Amino acid sequence: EQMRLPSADVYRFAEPDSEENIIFEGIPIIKAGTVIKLIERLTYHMYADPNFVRTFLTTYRSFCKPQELLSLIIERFEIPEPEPTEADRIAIENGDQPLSAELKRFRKEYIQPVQLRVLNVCRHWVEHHFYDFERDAYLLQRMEEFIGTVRGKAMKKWVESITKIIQRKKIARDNGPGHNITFQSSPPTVEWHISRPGHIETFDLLTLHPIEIARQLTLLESDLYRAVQPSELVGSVWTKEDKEINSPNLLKMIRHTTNLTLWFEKCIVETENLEERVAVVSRIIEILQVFQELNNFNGVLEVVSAMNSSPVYRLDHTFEQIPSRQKKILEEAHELSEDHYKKYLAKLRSINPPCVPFFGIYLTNILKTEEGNPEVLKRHGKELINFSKRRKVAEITGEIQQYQNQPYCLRVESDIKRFFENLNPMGNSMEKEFTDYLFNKSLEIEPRNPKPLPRFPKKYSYPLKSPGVRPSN
Ligand SMILES: Cc1c([C@@H](C)Nc2nc3c(c(=O)n2C2CC4(COC4)C2)CNCC3)cccc1C(F)(F)F
Repeated sequence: EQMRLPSADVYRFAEPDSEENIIFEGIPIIKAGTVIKLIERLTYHMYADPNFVRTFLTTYRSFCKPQELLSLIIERFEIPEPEPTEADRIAIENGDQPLSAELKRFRKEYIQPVQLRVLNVCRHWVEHHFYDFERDAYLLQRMEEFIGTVRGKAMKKWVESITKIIQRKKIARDNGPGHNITFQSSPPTVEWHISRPGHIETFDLLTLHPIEIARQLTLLESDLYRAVQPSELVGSVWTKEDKEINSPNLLKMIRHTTNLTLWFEKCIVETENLEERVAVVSRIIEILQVFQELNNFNGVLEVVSAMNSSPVYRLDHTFEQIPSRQKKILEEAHELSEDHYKKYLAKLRSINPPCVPFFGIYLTNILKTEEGNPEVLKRHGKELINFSKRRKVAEITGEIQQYQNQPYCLRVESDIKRFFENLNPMGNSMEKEFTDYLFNKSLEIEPRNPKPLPRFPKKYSYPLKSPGVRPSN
């Protein structure tokens, strides 16, 4: 009795499971499938599958376009009803209403179930991935068209649910971001050093207070971390040609990291006087120290990256003068990264909020997953989409997400914020050219051992003494 399901002449989502169309790894977990089998199982009539819905909608762009998805789920929804029996045909021939017994049960046990799973996909799509519709107005047109042409008593509650979500997201992106954290305790006083409040023209590494540099960079990096959406990381989309559209928050995070790291390097090697340069390196290790007190691991490893860089790491005469206890701070920070990040991961998972995780490790691990797993599995001459590959990426993005909920009890200083948002150490140079300049500047200020060490004039007119990293109170 196969003929209860609709035929392949009329419906593409009812062909049998085979080893040529679906591989699996309780609700079953799919390893690989054709897109039709993935859509079918996304909307399967016998059970709901919230883990697969979530993971599919996070990752589908690596195997299917949004417009193709919408077409496929609409096609999924439009199930053909079976032909009436000879007796039902006789009934309507006689002028009567037919009994319709199988038609009624097929509606109950197939059509309605599938259709409510399609509307659930729509709801999850608009609720958690509204960006696809912000990025494509015609996709939003199609969605609203499809949703307003869904008729029926059982469907209309969903149509409401979806329409109301679509209203909220349109209203929210019209309004923009707002202030949505009341401080749950009193934040500490903003710290100031040489630069006076408002006097932004004097803002620099040594002239702002090291505590406040570290706090304001932590607030900034916290917001950047929190703004990354999972799909920005799937498929390596931030390395592809449409990176600026598909990965905006991700690329903001990456470019911030690049600009802060290179700015630290620039501050160091452009201070040619040894003693001033020691005070600069020492101030950066103080900022590191405050990053670690805040559990901004992102900022700790940006300082580490700068201290391990080509231009900076070779500056033996500078590091000789750094106090032993600041050397120990810097050594411990480096040891976070050793052995595949062992101590980092242990500390991450044991602290209480708030923190900023190191973002670079997630990129590294996602790239390894992307490069170490095939896009397709071949079975019997057919290519199936490797869905396990996407699930493994989605699980890494879910680790990201678990820490995106950790606001700091720190007050924003708008001008210091803007100073760090507007860091541009490279200028109009390309990265490679800029880092070649940095390395050449390093060789100038501390030549390779056979050549002697010149002295260089001082460049800072204010005192080099730090105020330290203990706050007021
Ligand atoms: C501690 C320190 C650093 C840290 C960030 N780098 C560092 N530290 C350590 C290890 C290591 O391999 N590295 C560098 C060497 C590389 C490979 O080429 C760079 C990673 C190994 N285990 C013990 C700690 C940088 C500059 C000046 C110092 C200071 F002056 F304090 F000693």
